[PDB]
Amino acid sequence: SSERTFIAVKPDGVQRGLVGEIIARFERKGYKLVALKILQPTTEQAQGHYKDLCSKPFFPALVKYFSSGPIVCMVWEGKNVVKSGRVLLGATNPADSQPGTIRGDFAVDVGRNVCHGSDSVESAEREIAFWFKADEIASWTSHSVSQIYE
Amino acid sequence: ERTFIAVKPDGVQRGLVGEIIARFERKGYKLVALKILQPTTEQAQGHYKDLCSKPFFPALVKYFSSGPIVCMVWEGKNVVKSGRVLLGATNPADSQPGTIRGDFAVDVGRNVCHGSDSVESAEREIAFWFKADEIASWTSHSVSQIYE
Amino acid sequence: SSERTFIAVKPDGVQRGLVGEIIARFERKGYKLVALKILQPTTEQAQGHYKDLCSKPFFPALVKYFSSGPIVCMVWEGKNVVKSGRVLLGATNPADSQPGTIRGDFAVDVGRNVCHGSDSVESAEREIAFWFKADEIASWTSHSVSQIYE
Amino acid sequence: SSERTFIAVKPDGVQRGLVGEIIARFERKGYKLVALKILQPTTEQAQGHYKDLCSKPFFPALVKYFSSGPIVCMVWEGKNVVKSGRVLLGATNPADSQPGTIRGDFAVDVGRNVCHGSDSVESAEREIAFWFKADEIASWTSHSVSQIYE
Amino acid sequence: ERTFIAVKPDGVQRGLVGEIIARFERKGYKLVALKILQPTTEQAQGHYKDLCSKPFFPALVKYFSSGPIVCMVWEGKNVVKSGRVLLGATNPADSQPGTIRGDFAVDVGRNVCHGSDSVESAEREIAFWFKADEIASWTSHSVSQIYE
Ligand SMILES: Nc1ncnc2c1ncn2[C@@H]1O[C@H](COP(=O)(O)O)[C@@H](O)[C@H]1O
Ligand SMILES: Nc1ncnc2c1ncn2[C@@H]1O[C@H](COP(=O)(O)O)[C@@H](O)[C@H]1O
Ligand SMILES: Nc1ncnc2c1ncn2[C@@H]1O[C@H](COP(=O)(O)O)[C@@H](O)[C@H]1O
Ligand SMILES: Nc1ncnc2c1ncn2[C@@H]1O[C@H](COP(=O)(O)O)[C@@H](O)[C@H]1O
Ligand SMILES: Nc1ncnc2c1ncn2[C@@H]1O[C@H](COP(=O)(O)O)[C@@H](O)[C@H]1O
Repeated sequence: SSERTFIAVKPDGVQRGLVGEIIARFERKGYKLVALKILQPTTEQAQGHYKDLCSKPFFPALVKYFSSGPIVCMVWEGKNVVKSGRVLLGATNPADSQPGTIRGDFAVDVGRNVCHGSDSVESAEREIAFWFKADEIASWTSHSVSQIYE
Repeated sequence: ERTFIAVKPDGVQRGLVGEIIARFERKGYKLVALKILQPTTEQAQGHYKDLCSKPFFPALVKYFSSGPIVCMVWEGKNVVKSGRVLLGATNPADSQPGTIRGDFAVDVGRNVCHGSDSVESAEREIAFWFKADEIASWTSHSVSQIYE
Repeated sequence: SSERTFIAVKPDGVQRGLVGEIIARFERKGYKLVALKILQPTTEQAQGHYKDLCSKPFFPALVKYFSSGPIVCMVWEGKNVVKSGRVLLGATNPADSQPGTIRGDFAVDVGRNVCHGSDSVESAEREIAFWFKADEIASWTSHSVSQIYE
Repeated sequence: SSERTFIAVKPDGVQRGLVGEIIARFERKGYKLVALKILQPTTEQAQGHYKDLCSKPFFPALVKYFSSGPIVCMVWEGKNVVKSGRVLLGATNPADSQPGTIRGDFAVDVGRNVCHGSDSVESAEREIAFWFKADEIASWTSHSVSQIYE
Repeated sequence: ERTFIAVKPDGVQRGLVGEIIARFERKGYKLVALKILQPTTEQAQGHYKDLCSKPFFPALVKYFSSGPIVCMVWEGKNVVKSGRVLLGATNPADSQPGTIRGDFAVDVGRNVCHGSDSVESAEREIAFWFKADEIASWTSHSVSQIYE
């Protein structure tokens, strides 16, 4: 329940006006917003974010797109956020995603797949650590914590 | 790629035209043809040519012709496959919440909407329903946010 | 009572994927769809429709705007649809528009004001004669009439 | 003009899961997110922000409240965002608020009134300077600007 | 304060119950009682006491007893006045979008829902429709988020 995950609205998501929608679905799922900001990534911020993918053929086109406009970074906290965050976002390739998920409802191409979520806790610690200073992460208690968790 | 999508008479009656169009809009697809009309007997029959041997066929044809449908064409990369996924499984009883039939329907006989099963059936229903006259050619300002 | 009105989502409304949102609003209200099409207006159509105001300084830009891409035209039928239709759209200038109306929720610029409604009965017969083949207007009965009207 | 406004989800807004809904209304309206932040104000930030109200009797409860947990600060850019942002939000006192506005749909008590928007372009510049480093402010062009502004 | 809200027979037929309940929840008010019954004629007459003078009175009474309604009772500071602001003007033609009658209704004879005029009318409508032990006593875990 101390578990955190990192979520990003990619440039296509911000451009397309989906930021509110993505945040509302995490809110209503019962997860806690703990960090939040908007920036345009430099390409080195890009390369470092996608380290897991540096060896892939699509890596430069991805780094090029990710660094091309403002993204919104966010940190979410809760029992199982990482796994659920990924469930909420739907398959990485939209073509595989079910209606009801972010990509399922909103995306068509894996190059414009709207949003990003850490694939594991560990990646999450890394991506949280990479984008936010520890001074940037608020610490609070949801008044509904006990309506949501046992 | 293009697909034919229709809201059947039960969907028009139940005020779901706007909802189904919003989900195609919000998915990134591009609307290109549009109209509302009560099909004749003939039009129903001819529309469903591929199910003439089925036993539910005449109930089907009479139902499709009892009121307005709304026909549409949507244009996009994979619209046909993706249009069917949006609508949900044909028999609502197998449809997942999140889909049109999943949120909105109970009975395969009142399953709210129709979508072309393949590109060949798509080009045929489009041409069955629309004159070239009526199909708009335009470029969405958002193409580069949706496709690579 | 009557009565029919003409609604068009204009090129900015069509580009911003607001077509369904507008239709749903007239549906939830209880009104009846009777005609529907998507077309790019020719410059001459635009002028025919904005005819009453050929002598406006803004008219040439309107005309140019209104025919720069596809609009969605509609006909709605029911007691007091003309007035009640203008109410759903909100005031012509989006700055005077209350939230909850179409323009209130979606527009900023008169001139990029998302949608048009007939200003009166007379105007609605003029607009519906203009844009629609009268032998292509559905006539059907809503299974819910006695739920919507006394 | 293109003006900027500062909007702030207060602590009750955050606790009630209303951050997404609010952001989404500014998006659908056509305005542009330019800075975003989640932090718990200090007792000193709270006075700073509400400085021109220090004399009113509720100020101490206000200030305590405002600093009782996290807020979400934002900056929005667009022609009229200040006038419009107040309109979207609704009367400061929710009892005077109309359904359709944030306070109208969501709030009951002026002391728990969900969110805050600059009362003027003058005050927006004070609020924006106060909460955001000028480099916390993205600079970017929406792909839709021509659809929203004529 | 408490008020009485009823979704009328047109509101129920048209599936607006949830919509209506959700608008009260999101505002912050606390649901305290709830039932579906078809009103008897006597019950309709009784509820509509004050309006016995009106030429529309027999229509209303026939109508309000023609199907099930949904009765509710809501609690919170200022619910009586705010309940009615959420409903919209009594005549939908005067209603603004954003309100229940503004978004959903066209005709005053089918104005979807009812809310109490005043605290005395609410206290009256609540004893008429509800027995005292149909009325739950609880405390929202959010009471502090809504009231100072
Ligand atoms: N052009 C492309 N071809 C194939 N896969 C891609 C392409 N662009 C991006 N990807 C995917 O982008 C994902 C990167 O993580 P995420 O930020 O979750 O989208 C990878 O898992 C890739 O499969
Ligand atoms: N009464 C029925 N019993 C069984 N299947 C039906 C019945 N009515 C319609 N169908 C189905 O209707 C579908 C036709 O395509 P669509 O235009 O999507 O409805 C077929 O896949 C049939 O299985
Ligand atoms: N540049 C402009 N300046 C002022 N008013 C405009 C401008 N462009 C369009 N309009 C308005 O557009 C309206 C036309 O109505 P509609 O069919 O609803 O778009 C008129 O009432 C004008 O006031
Ligand atoms: N207890 C209270 N009584 C009256 N007004 C209040 C009270 N608490 C807060 N306010 C209002 O809070 C407003 C502050 O502006 P805003 O940041 O827009 O909420 C003031 O104008 C006051 O009207
Ligand atoms: N001509 C009419 N036909 C039916 N109902 C009417 C008519 N004129 C007014 N009403 C209203 O029907 C309403 C029903 O009350 P309410 O509980 O607010 O729905 C009354 O408040 C009357 O004002």
